[PDB]
Amino acid sequence: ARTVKLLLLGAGESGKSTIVKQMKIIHQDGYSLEECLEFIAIIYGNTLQSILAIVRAMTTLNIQYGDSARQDDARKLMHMADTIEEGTMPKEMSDIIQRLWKDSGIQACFDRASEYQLNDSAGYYLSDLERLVTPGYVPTEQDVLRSRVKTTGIIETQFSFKDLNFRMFDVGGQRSERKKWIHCFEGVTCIIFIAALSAYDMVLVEDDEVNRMHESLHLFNSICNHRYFATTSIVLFLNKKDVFSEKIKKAHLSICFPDYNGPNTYEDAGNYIKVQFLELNMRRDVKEIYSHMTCATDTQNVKFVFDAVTDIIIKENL
Ligand SMILES: Nc1nc2c(ncn2[C@@H]2O[C@H](COP(=O)(O)OP(=O)(O)O)[C@@H](O)[C@H]2O)c(=O)[nH]1
Ligand code: ALF
Ligand SMILES: [Ca+2]
Repeated sequence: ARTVKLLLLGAGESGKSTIVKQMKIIHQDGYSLEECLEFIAIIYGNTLQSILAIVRAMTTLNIQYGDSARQDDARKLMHMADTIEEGTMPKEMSDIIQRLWKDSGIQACFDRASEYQLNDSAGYYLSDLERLVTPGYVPTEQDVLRSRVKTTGIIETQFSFKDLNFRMFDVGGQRSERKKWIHCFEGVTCIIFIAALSAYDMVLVEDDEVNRMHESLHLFNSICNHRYFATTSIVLFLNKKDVFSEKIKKAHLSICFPDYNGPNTYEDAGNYIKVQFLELNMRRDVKEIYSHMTCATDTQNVKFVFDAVTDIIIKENL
């Protein structure tokens, strides 16, 4: 019936494309077997890049292996890397990664992932390597949802829900991609801005001196107060709440906000972060921004949250 133009915005790796995958699962026909098979190479690539990053970090962070034998494994894994066909995972490689993942040194390095760049799904894939390499492996929906591919251009997702015809557009979030955003700012019905809660102790890939959350805060400030959005519903998704729940117990929020006095807890820290974003809206007197703590990889959560977003879009049309 009514056409709704939705824009998914946010900094690099915040979770935009994952929400898009969820729309296909929830509001379209989901993934076909053939579509799933196409993700094997992507998954094998992600898994390889993750362990490679952790291995590299061993040297970078000067962390020794638990068992010296792992050092040999690490080196031969490195040679295999530039030798194997991309997207593949030979048994010789899997056996090595398997042994490395179990190493205490590797684990200690894994825990220090915020000090270097590591795929969000590194732990997910590596801890489940046996299943992934089992001959005949076919990706599950969660495997597909956890996959990583940096996108840059604009992607349109169209679906019907509650009699509304959605035209959802997502774009890359890196600094280099933002210049072109303005071309998509016309006649927008709703903007979903995605910010990763767990980014508070992370630095940008574009500038290792810039805190990821400070970057998203700056970007949100620009977005929520933009001229083109005065009459558009804005919703904030504070994504990666699952990663955040674990992180908050180890990393102090003060890393990001030196002024924070509250307890480093999920509820407190989460609410404080939420306030930091929402306080940037200088049009609050005329427009309220709704926010949701989300886990883009969780279908039921995304299903729930998107249902609530459509309700807001519908209400705003009253
Ligand atoms: N654990 C977890 N991983 C997430 C979540 N949202 C996204 N990811 C993962 O983080 C990575 C980057 O997400 P992606 O959607 O590609 O980011 P985009 O660059 O903003 O499109 C992917 O590997 C996702 O599976 C989340 O809520 N929890
Ligand atoms: F910000 Al991206 F793929 F890294 F949309
Ligand atoms: Ca993307």
